[PDB]
Amino acid sequence: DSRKTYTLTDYLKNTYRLKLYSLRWISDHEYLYKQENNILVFNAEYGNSSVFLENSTFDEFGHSINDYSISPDGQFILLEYNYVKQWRHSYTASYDIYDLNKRQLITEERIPNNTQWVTWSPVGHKLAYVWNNDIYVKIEPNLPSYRITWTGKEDIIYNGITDWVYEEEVFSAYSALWWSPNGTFLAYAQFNDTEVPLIEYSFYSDESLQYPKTVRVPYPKAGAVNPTVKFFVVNTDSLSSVTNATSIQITAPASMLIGDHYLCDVTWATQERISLQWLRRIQNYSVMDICDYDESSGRWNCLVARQHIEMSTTGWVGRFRPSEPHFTLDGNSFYKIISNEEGYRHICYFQIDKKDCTFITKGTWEVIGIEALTSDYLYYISNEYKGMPGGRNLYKIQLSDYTKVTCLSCELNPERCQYYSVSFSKEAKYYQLRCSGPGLPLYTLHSSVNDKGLRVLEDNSALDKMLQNVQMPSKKLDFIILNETKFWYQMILPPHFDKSKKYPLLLDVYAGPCSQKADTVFRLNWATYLASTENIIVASFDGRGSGYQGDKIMHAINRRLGTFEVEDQIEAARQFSKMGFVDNKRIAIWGWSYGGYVTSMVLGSGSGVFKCGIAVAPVSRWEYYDSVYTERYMGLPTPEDNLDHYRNSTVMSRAENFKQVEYLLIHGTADDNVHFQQSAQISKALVDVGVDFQAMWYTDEDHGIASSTAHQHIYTHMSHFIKQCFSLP
Amino acid sequence: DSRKTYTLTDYLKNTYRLKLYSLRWISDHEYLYKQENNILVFNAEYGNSSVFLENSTFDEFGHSINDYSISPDGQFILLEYNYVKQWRHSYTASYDIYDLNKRQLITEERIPNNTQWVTWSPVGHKLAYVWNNDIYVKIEPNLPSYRITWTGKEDIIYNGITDWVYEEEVFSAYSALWWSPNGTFLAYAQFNDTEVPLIEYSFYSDESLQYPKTVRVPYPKAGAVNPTVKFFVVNTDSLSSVTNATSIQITAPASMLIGDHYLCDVTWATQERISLQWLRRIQNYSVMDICDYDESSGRWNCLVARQHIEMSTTGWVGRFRPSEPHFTLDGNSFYKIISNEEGYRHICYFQIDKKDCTFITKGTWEVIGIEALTSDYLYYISNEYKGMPGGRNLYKIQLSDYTKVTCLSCELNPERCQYYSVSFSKEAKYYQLRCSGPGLPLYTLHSSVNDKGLRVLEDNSALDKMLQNVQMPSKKLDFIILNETKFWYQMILPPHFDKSKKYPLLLDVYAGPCSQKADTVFRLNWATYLASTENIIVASFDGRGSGYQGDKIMHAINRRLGTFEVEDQIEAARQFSKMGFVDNKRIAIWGWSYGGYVTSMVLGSGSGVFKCGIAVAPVSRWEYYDSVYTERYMGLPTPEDNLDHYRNSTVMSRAENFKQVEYLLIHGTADDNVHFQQSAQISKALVDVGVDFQAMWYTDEDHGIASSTAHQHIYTHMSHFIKQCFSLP
Ligand SMILES: O=C([C@@H]1C[C@H](N2CCN(c3cc(C(F)(F)F)nc4ccccc34)CC2)CN1)N1CCSC1
Ligand SMILES: O=C([C@@H]1C[C@H](N2CCN(c3cc(C(F)(F)F)nc4ccccc34)CC2)CN1)N1CCSC1
Ligand SMILES: *[C@@H]1O[C@H](CO)[C@@H](O[C@@H]2O[C@H](CO)[C@@H](O)[C@H](O)[C@H]2NC(C)=O)[C@H](O)[C@H]1NC(C)=O
Ligand SMILES: *[C@@H]1O[C@H](CO)[C@@H](O[C@@H]2O[C@H](CO)[C@@H](O)[C@H](O)[C@H]2NC(C)=O)[C@H](O)[C@H]1NC(C)=O
Ligand SMILES: *[C@@H]1O[C@H](CO)[C@@H](O[C@@H]2O[C@H](CO)[C@@H](O)[C@H](O)[C@H]2NC(C)=O)[C@H](O)[C@H]1NC(C)=O
Ligand SMILES: *[C@@H]1O[C@H](CO)[C@@H](O[C@@H]2O[C@H](CO)[C@@H](O)[C@H](O)[C@H]2NC(C)=O)[C@H](O)[C@H]1NC(C)=O
Ligand SMILES: *[C@@H]1O[C@H](CO)[C@@H](O[C@@H]2O[C@H](CO)[C@@H](O)[C@H](O)[C@H]2NC(C)=O)[C@H](O)[C@H]1NC(C)=O
Ligand SMILES: *[C@@H]1O[C@H](CO)[C@@H](O)[C@H](O)[C@H]1NC(C)=O
Ligand SMILES: *[C@@H]1O[C@H](CO)[C@@H](O)[C@H](O)[C@H]1NC(C)=O
Ligand SMILES: *[C@@H]1O[C@H](CO)[C@@H](O)[C@H](O)[C@H]1NC(C)=O
Ligand SMILES: *[C@@H]1O[C@H](CO)[C@@H](O)[C@H](O)[C@H]1NC(C)=O
Ligand SMILES: *[C@@H]1O[C@H](CO)[C@@H](O)[C@H](O)[C@H]1NC(C)=O
Ligand SMILES: *[C@@H]1O[C@H](CO)[C@@H](O)[C@H](O)[C@H]1NC(C)=O
Ligand SMILES: *[C@@H]1O[C@H](CO)[C@@H](O)[C@H](O)[C@H]1NC(C)=O
Repeated sequence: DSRKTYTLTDYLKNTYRLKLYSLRWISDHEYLYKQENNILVFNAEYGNSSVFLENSTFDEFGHSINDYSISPDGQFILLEYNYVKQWRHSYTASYDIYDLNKRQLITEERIPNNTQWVTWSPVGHKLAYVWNNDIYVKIEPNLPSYRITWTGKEDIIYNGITDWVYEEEVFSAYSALWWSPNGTFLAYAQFNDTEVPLIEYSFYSDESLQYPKTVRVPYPKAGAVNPTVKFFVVNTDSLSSVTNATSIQITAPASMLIGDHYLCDVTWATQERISLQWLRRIQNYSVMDICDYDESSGRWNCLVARQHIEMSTTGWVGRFRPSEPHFTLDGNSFYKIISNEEGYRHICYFQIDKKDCTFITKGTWEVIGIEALTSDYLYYISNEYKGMPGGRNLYKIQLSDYTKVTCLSCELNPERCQYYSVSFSKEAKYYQLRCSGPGLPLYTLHSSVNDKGLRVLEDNSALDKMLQNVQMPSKKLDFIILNETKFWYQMILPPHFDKSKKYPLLLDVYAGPCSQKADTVFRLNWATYLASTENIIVASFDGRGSGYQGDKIMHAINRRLGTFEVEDQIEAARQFSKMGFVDNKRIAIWGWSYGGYVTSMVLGSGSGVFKCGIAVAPVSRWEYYDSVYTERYMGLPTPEDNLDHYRNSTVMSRAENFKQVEYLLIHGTADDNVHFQQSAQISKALVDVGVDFQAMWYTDEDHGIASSTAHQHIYTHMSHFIKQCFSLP
Repeated sequence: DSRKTYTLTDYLKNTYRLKLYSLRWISDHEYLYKQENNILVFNAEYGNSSVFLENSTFDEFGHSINDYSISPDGQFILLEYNYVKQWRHSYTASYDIYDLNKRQLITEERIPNNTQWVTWSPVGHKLAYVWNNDIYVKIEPNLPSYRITWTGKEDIIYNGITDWVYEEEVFSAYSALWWSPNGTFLAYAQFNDTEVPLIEYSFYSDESLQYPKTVRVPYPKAGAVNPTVKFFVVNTDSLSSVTNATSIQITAPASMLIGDHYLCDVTWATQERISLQWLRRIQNYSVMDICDYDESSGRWNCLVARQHIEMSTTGWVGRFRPSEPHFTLDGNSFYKIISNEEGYRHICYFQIDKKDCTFITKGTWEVIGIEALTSDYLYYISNEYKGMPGGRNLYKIQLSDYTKVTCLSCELNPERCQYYSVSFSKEAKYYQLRCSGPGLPLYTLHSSVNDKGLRVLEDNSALDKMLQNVQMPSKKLDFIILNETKFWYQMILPPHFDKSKKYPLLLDVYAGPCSQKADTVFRLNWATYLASTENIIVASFDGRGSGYQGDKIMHAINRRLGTFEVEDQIEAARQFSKMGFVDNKRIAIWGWSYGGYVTSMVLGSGSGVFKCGIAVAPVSRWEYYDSVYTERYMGLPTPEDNLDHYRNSTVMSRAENFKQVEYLLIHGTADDNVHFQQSAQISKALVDVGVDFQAMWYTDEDHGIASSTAHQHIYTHMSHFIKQCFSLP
């Protein structure tokens, strides 16, 4: 073979680019798609298009447009510019509204600058936005706003938006407002961070900044004071009739009010029925209320006969939180993924006023998500196919006959496609399938009426051609047996892989609770280069604590982070040695985030298995990480709860053992998530026992170390480190 | 040669210690010397001693005693404990006073905890101390203290102590209190930092600290708002229990009050005469006031006819600040080191009420300091001897006949001893000479009347014996000529140095204004180990900007930091690389603090001379460093003054040029002096141009990186880096 390899520069410079097909459904029949900067509208049934918005229309706008969104009625477009990222989901921007009829910009009563969130109503063209921590509503795009809240206060009171921990850990979103289905009501949460302690760290900014700024963020670490929450619903139809429309509070159940709790789900069921899920700070007890608008009293009442309890004896509730309900049209019943009697997550069907649900799926595999629901069918994604927990397929279950389950994606191309997600049109008339591996991504359109393939949207044939002329690595996905249990692993294997030879191995680690690092996804990444160019086998293993394989495995680390998931990585590397193609003198380990923690714990174990390793932005001590995530698995760091294990599971306590390995420690100085503190404490502990190691800080980079320059820099630095570690002198 | 070399562990574990002889003169005849925790009193004439304080007298004290301070009359001893370090000189402590005649601790009216500064009066046993930024006086150690100031406010108003910049850059002391010679009056300064911006940075503390704390220090960077100053004198003999003490203000001269200024010297001339020097923020103009107490008015009057102006056309005033005056017994005249018409610093004799002074010394060499003054002789240290700038000897000049200058140390032992300092007894009847190289330190005692060498106090005989068992490096001190100017260098040369072999060379740099890195001092340091064990030549060079050779050289970098001192290091290395015994493929550079700046500027020069280098806590951009030091050399960073050169002299602008060198960048995260910011901006600039480098932060270490464990870790890591840089294929 004399083809070039996939090199570091190929990775860093995006030589071989995966083609996507990102569409946005605007109705049951049409979607928007961007072609040469034009936004086209496509007819799903026939595949024909027209130009929805010419790439030239905003040449003289005066700013770069970061994103857009069309009002559901297609009458207006929201233009987003001046994008300034905040945390993982949050950002601020400027907004203009463009009238698609008059084909003109709206110049009056503009959405203000530094707006924190904006959303169209689900029908028509009402807008709700949050600015300086208060909610505002515009019935019409050109008319004055109605103020909804007056309590907003920077870093203290948040109306309609989440604080740091709710954004990161509870909602995975910045917005905390929820329009009712036809847009009459606006529901929202209000967060109060008054007594939440602040994390503080320096931000250096451009070199022109003479004094560094101190960034200050309300952030509860494990066992600290949490934000408190309240929930309100306002009738937006009353706004133009009343001076100051009342926000009606819906209070949490008595079973939540006894202690610290969270609001963890808000889902509208009908025009006049809302469901809310609450979670106790000890995250093994959750309560769903189902609340009806009382038209005579103007209030929202939650009948206790409609209250649903969800609890767990072996772990926490949900994968990362209680699952969302999917209501039938009439709002009298719902489906929900919950853990069955054998510990497998399956769809349960509830009547809103009956406490026992009926499971509609079962087996030793799990439902991943419910994707659409029509009067006749529920569509869901699972890992059932071929008993492969790292595969994903779309299924269709007949609501009038649960024995009728059709796999819609399994057989479409079984060699190329074992991992699917899906995007349904507005009332599920059409669906886009996204195949993401093990072959090249493939995007296809389908009609729900007959489940017929309409067309291939994107097959990545250009890329397939380019890759022919490259010595690509291959991927092996398989399992090993420990204590009568299957544990899955993957290997990125060098091209021309020869089982008779001995290769250096890099164990690529995440291993957090419900993680999955062994799967059928096609990836072009650093491991691609390491296998292709450096002849390194890059392996990953899903041990105890990993997800999508039932609660027995997932909850094995309950209250005991930093134990089995760490040991099982070491055991995996031993098993890979036994396999006879691994150079036992050249086994390395690396990971980012939770993976940095595990890497560090492994390097500090004294196992003798690993020559060297790299931790990027690691957790080092559970008391340093946020409350919601940490306590879910660890409970509270108090003498009476779990303090002893909090104190027993730190990186720092294993400092002496790092004498036996080569360690590289890396962290961004402006990481708001895993604070630089965490690595600062590892380095100090290594200094204190006289261990030499390598270190790199990334000025002003956060948890993603994702700026273009820092990304290239970190992977270049890590490559040098691995090459040196593995070099035969 | 089977002798051991001087190893890294030898340096790190202090295997070979220099013996000292630290004495404290208590009168014209006697000194105190700490010996095995016992404090002995010695008679200078005979060399006999008695015990003044047994090592066991405080066996039952309950605390480890940091330090001792015996009152001038020998009646009391101040006991210092609970020492908590603050900045370079500042710290807080607790104090008890032990009555030497009652043989008991004083338990009534104790000095409070967290006392910031304490000092005995110069005669007797009064005390002045600062606590919570206010001054208190105790007339007797068991009596209630009088409160002198009431305006003390943390981080804002400082009475009798310095703020950060005055401590670091003006006074080199935390103390801002000055007793009159017999203790009648107590003069003090008051600093007001109201509008001085704060540097803020994180401190991580022990692992147990859940949230890092933010340190906030009022610290004026270049061009920022400076602290303001006021000066006061209080009569301590007329204090009342009933009414508040009255402090008399002495205001600065009009030529100072017109703009920003500093108080830079306070020196009592007589019991009733005090001199003050003030310096403009533009530090090329200073003025001395000489002020007399008016018994009639109780006021202090500074006659204009007694005002002395000192300015510079080529640079700033004084070496690091205007020099201190040395008054005669009657206070009617004084001697002061000032730059003469050739730019050489010599002793000038002033009459208090005449503008012209008379130079009493002259020549192409410099007086370093005035050490003692009697009616017949002034005693000073200079580098006159053998025309060697890096040598120091003690001289005396006959005040009746300036042609009569006698060297008192030059010929004592010219081979061993070329660098002296001196300590005189109260009326200059005796002196202790401290020889510090080129041979082993030698401490001797002398009587002034006929300059007899009375006795050897400490000759390091023991260490000499040990060192003969070790392959010690030698030192060459010599010069090169640049533009017909002599510039001095030193080389630490490996044992068995062979001029025909080729050695790698490490250039050890400081190169700050008035620095001197080429001298005759004997050192046991990191360089000793590099030469002795690793066979590396360690060179240092004193180029333009360096000290003790006149203003032509010293002021060559005026308004132009990061130019000629940087170029001259490159030029010296260039010249060294053309010597037969130097391997031009293995020349490295390193420096700390100002030396780290210069190392970085050199590595970023694109000279091609250096393979690698290490910068420890470097300055990177002059706008980040403090006002008093920076502006002394650079003026103000405004377009009207010197901003263009502030902007041209940064490390960050040279980032691209690092592509051809190996660089190690190191910095303590709690550096209050050269902020971590400075290195954070270097790393970000290197990342931005895609340059790979090595880095190390030191959690919670300051500018000295001097904790036992951090000191060992840094030197270990640097040694690995150099060894790797110098390893041959
Ligand atoms: O940053 C963090 C944590 C992780 C935590 N993540 C964990 C992964 N997580 C989730 C991942 C995925 C996947 F993958 F299926 F799509 N799906 C989710 C679906 C619903 C909710 C959460 C999901 C989203 C939130 C947020 N902060 N650290 C935790 C310890 S080390 C640093
Ligand atoms: O830390 C600093 C600066 C240096 C500055 N130093 C410079 C050296 N300096 C001085 C050194 C010496 C020597 F030599 F005779 F002993 N003697 C002095 C006699 C009187 C006053 C100052 C002196 C004491 C003050 C304090 N902060 N940086 C400057 C730029 S990089 C970091
Ligand atoms: C809309 O009604 C709210 C609710 O009463 C008003 O907010 C209150 O204002 C008073 C006085 O300023 C405060 O003491 C209360 O604490 C506020 N309550 C809340 C929930 O914010 C608000 O001012 C009204 N807006 C207008 C324009 O009248
Ligand atoms: C959206 O749903 C809301 C809530 O049901 C509707 O508002 C109600 O409309 C009915 C008319 O059939 C009235 O009986 C009630 O007085 C209304 N209730 C409230 C709270 O306003 C609303 O009409 C629906 N909107 C649209 C556009 O269909
Ligand atoms: C320390 O300095 C500040 C000025 O920096 C003084 O505060 C000023 O005092 C004047 C007169 O009383 C006021 O009119 C100003 O408003 C103050 N200025 C600022 C910026 O606050 C303060 O009095 C000084 N303190 C002492 C003890 O001298
Ligand atoms: C220290 O010197 C001061 C200042 O000269 C002395 O105080 C003066 O002493 C004279 C002579 O007795 C008095 O007449 C003056 O009125 C005093 N002046 C002031 C301002 O107090 C003081 O006595 C001396 N102290 C010692 C211990 O010698
Ligand atoms: C102190 O230094 C400043 C700055 O170099 C000198 O001010 C300069 O003086 C002349 C005019 O007399 C011009 O070259 C510049 O316009 C001035 N520069 C600035 C920045 O103002 C000043 O003369 C020096 N003082 C002394 C006594 O030498
Ligand atoms: C697609 O084709 C049909 C004609 O058969 C037409 O009615 C429809 O408007 C077209 N859609 C677009 C988006 O061009
Ligand atoms: C705009 O659209 C046309 C295709 O109709 C294309 O030629 C052009 O590249 C697009 N982008 C521009 C002009 O920036
Ligand atoms: C937020 O909580 C604090 C209690 O710590 C309370 O004083 C304050 O009024 C609350 N503000 C609200 C709910 O707007
Ligand atoms: C929730 O967790 C705590 C700690 O494990 C436990 O004491 C409590 O009983 C748990 N609840 C359930 C339902 O198991
Ligand atoms: C030293 O000896 C003399 C007598 O020769 C005596 O007066 C003096 O006190 C002694 N000094 C000390 C400090 O022991
Ligand atoms: C200093 O602290 C100790 C311990 O708290 C206390 O007992 C003592 O009285 C304090 N000293 C003074 C002078 O206040
Ligand atoms: C002295 O001055 C301070 C404030 O300036 C005052 O509080 C105190 O009472 C005064 N004491 C006397 C005795 O006048």
